[PDB]
Amino acid sequence: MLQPPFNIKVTNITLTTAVVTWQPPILPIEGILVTFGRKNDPSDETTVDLTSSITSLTLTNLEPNTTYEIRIVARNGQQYSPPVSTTFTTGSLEHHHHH
Amino acid sequence: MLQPPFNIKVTNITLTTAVVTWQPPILPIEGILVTFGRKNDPSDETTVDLTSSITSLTLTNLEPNTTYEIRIVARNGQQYSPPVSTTFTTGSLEHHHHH
Amino acid sequence: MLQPPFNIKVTNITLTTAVVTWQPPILPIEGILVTFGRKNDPSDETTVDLTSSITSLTLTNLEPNTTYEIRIVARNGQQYSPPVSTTFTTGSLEH
Amino acid sequence: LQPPFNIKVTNITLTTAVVTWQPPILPIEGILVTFGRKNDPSDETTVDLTSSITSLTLTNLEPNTTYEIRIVARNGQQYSPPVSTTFTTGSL
Amino acid sequence: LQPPFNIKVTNITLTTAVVTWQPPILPIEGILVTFGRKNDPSDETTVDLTSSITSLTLTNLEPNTTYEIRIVARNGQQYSPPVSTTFTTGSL
Amino acid sequence: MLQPPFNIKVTNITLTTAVVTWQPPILPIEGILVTFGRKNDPSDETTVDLTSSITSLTLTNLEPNTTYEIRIVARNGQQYSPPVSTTFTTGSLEHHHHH
Amino acid sequence: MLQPPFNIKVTNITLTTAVVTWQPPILPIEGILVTFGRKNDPSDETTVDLTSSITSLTLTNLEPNTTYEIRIVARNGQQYSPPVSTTFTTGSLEH
Amino acid sequence: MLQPPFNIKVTNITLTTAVVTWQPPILPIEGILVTFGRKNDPSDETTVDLTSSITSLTLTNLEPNTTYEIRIVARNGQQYSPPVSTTFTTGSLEHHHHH
Amino acid sequence: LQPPFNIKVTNITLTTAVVTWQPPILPIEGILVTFGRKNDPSDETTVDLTSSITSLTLTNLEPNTTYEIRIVARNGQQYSPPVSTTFTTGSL
Repeated sequence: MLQPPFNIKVTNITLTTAVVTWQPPILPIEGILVTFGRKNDPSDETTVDLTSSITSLTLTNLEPNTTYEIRIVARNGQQYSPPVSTTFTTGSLEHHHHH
Repeated sequence: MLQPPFNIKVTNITLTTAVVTWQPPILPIEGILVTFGRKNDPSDETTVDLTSSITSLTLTNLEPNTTYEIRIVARNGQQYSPPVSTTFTTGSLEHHHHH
Repeated sequence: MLQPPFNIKVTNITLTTAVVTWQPPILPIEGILVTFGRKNDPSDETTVDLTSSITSLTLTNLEPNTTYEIRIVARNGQQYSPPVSTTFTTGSLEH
Repeated sequence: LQPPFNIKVTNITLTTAVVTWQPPILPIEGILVTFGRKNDPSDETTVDLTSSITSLTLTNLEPNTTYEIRIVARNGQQYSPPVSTTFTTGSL
Repeated sequence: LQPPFNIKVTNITLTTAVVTWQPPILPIEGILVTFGRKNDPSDETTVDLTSSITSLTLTNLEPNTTYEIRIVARNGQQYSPPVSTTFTTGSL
Repeated sequence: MLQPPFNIKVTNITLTTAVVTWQPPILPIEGILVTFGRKNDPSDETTVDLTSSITSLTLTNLEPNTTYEIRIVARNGQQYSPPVSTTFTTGSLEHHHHH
Repeated sequence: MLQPPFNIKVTNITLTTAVVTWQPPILPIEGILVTFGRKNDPSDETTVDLTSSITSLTLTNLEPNTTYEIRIVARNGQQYSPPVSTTFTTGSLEH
Repeated sequence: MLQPPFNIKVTNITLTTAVVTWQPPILPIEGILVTFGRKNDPSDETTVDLTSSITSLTLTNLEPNTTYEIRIVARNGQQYSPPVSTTFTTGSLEHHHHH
Repeated sequence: LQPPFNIKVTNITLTTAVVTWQPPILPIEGILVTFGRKNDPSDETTVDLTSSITSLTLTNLEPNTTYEIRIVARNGQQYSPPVSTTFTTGSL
């Protein structure tokens, strides 16, 4: 099997954003595929294709006090490695909205 | 990137069996991966790892009047080539069964 | 102690080609190991792991007028049936 | 059709750089980020991202070298004029 | 309960012989092998083996003598009919 | 003091079978005990009781790329000679299993 | 005759990753040899020489569902403590 | 010249311990050299030679409120790549000690 | 003075057994190993070894018999309390 990305980390979690970083495999690979979206929600899922030379992404437009799930895969040609993933929840509001 | 196998051809289709045969990519390779199952079910899938000197497989124990898909990919080093695929449907029961 | 395959037949033998066919075991199994290579050479062997849903293979790139042996072993869990064999010889060059 | 702006490059090291940019001001179908040696039009790597992404960490760059980043916003077939910046990696 | 088949006595010399057999179609918890001079009931020996063993080499046989080998499969209580073969050792 | 069997030799090793052969001690004995199984394992051990007439066995149902230990003991009356043993490893696969 | 390390623990085991941790010897030493490789393979082994000021390593690029062994030896002058061991197994592939 | 290791990152800093983790250069290499010690003393230095498949070290027995520097270099053939380095300072004693 | 620990009796057969142990936390100038039938004081043998030896194989044991093994560390004059384990040989 193709070696996967490892040590995935979601940092600087705010109300609507998050910083995702990971470590690519030891072997040369042609791409990385980062997939994210609401955890308990299949449909909502965005996928990004990157050169293995990118090790971090900052996400915005996330919804508050919501649980997300990120999945990262290495790609070499058309062979894909098992994913490496994690879940995280965005911060929430303690004071209420308008009127 | 890696050149894929080609000229996939399903032959001698009956009620429960099919003959699959293809051509390995011209460049030397470490293996050929054949995947098959109901086109109607990503779960129902089997993938075999063959030498490149095997160019044909006879599939038995297939369900009558069912539609199947075959994916054939080549692998070398740590790369899979894109797949060459095709679909076919098994023969059917003209006259009816027993009692 | 594990159900074996049987009735291995080799047909349509040409100069460098051969069709191999067999009968899956009576009891269900998880896989089937098919090994082949020159009979003379204990170090030539090539093995592929298949399922019982596959009962035939076409071998190519063989050498002319050579004797090959095929061995099939069925596997289930960590159990392996006693090997079943047969040998055949590819055709010879005319000129 | 506008592009991003305020493109900042940071934590520049011998071989890596954090690229950040402020999204335009129009619901767009993402952007394209291209980077490569500035003194070499042959070396160009492109990535296609949705609007939601505002930063990337670039690696495998060469020391004491000048790189150029061109970001373009797309909407199917309508590309905005590119925004660009150039920076140089740390030196020995 | 199916017995072994294709019993074969190979590499026969003046005092030794190789015995091999193909295990049954159905799994078996064990096998009993018996051998001795065909024309003699007193001289007869048997060994119980695991079905995973498929060949055995006999030594110290008498020259130019005919021997019979019987093999039976078992599952503790159930046995199968025997499978037999006979052979003769070299003479000079 | 009861001379043990000797010159034990494992030959014809394959993915799942192996041939074992030896020589009985010089003086007659009541039986020969051949015990075999995975080396790194106590639960897995098969003992077979032979007549000193037998000098070889062909073992099947061996796991691929696995290390095995074989011990042979001579028994006369209630006495047992120290065992003579050897180790070997079955051949291994180069192509993968299926899915 | 030389003080040994101990309490080797392996945590955060993934498909190809593993965190190894240990306790340096009671008496001071000059170095610590940490060896690792597949347990099955006596010829796989990889060794690094560390100091007692380091008590943990993260191994990567391992193979899935495989059993590895770690051995640690403390050295001082030309003396080497008796090896301390532990084994662990990387996770298995789902699909 | 040789591409250096990158994304050096010190983490989990306490009074006496620190976690160091980095990314090996993409090209195959024979080794990674990690050097650490008080930034305040070129004499106080330790250099370990690691496989490139080790991407993290936990340093213990560090002095409280001290500033340290880490240099990570890659070596291949008979070349060392330039170093990737960073500094950090251990935590400190808030309340006072014993008597 | 700390004794060895984790005494383990491995590969037990009809007449042999493998004995291994993990040397102490503190260095020791030597080790004394004793073994013999558990229910018998007359039958008992001891060997003095260098602490660098960690395993030993016993042969000529009696079948289906229980044995006890004691190990003690020393520094010429000081010894440590013993560490013990017992095992039984195969039977048939």
